[PDB]
Amino acid sequence: SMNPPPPETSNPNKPKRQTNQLQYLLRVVLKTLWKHQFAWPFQQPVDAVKLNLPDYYKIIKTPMDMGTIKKRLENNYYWNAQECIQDFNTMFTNCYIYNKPGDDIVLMAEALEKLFLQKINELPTEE
Repeated sequence: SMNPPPPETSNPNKPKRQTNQLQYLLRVVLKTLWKHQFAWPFQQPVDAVKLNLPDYYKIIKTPMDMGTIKKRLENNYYWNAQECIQDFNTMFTNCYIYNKPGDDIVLMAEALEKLFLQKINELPTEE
């Protein structure tokens, strides 16, 4: 079965802001997770064809991944930090919902989520 259109990363109808929290989400949060040895399954939208997951998009209706988040941050898609934090949490939750609890990919998400939670705990105050 086919992949859906990816989540949007560009929309001139959507109002945008550049804020110090969003800057931190790129410079600290995304960068920390992206360079991790376990980042690779999360660096692009789930490719149900390549990965032979024909039911993935039957089950997962709000897909999200760090490639999309990276584009949203680099291309100033967000208004606030909570939108971006929600995207990360959607990505993790999708992984835990779709995959079996003993899968390596769940351990990988868990390790990335541990770092995410630490960095979000230190989210800078709004300027």
